[PDB]
Amino acid sequence: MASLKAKVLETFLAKSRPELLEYYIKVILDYNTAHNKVALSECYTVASVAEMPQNYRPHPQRFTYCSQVLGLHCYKKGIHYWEVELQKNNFCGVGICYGSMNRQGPESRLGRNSASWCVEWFNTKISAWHNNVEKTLPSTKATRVGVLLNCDHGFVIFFAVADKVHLMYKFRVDFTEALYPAFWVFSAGATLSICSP
Ligand SMILES: *CC(=O)N1CCCN(C(=O)c2ccc(-c3ccccc3)c(C)c2)CC1
Repeated sequence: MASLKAKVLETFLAKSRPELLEYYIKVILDYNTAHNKVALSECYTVASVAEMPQNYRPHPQRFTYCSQVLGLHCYKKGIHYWEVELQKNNFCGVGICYGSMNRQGPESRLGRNSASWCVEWFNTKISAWHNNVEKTLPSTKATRVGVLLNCDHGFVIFFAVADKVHLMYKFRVDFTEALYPAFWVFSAGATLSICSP
């Protein structure tokens, strides 16, 4: 149903922030996945860089190579929106990934494998990543990203969220398994906050 999928994508690309909030889902960070450099706070809604490594209990799902963390729930059907506040001028990333993504080694890095899609702030520049292919984006003064995941018609949209929403990047994928919200923090004081609007 290519025509219907294209129309739906066009509709969501043009939605305002109030309209995106109609698809809001509450995302919670999953302690079992957090790398030891990722500190969690505020009832698991805030991820920040720990200056010293923590000593989290071993778990097969825990990231051991990249300082990343996933949401608690995955999505295989429906439409989902969530927003992440970021501290400005930091190395960090917001994305989505399949549960089957590796949790160990360089293959676990968001956007550097076939199983994940993200936008990333890296050396004050903004890029979109999937399958180890980088796309440079124009800078934004927004300190908030909105992720619109449409499982039913196969796309994810990353919005820069300010007084209005602006497109950062989108991907069309016929997703093959459920998706987790995914997060990367690296620079000192980098912080990703799942907002409650
Ligand atoms: C994916 C991840 O978080 N890792 C842990 C951190 C180090 N690492 C890197 O691959 C990595 C090396 C160098 C930089 C960097 C720092 C400052 C300027 C430019 C690049 C980064 C951001 C990551 C292994 C995996």
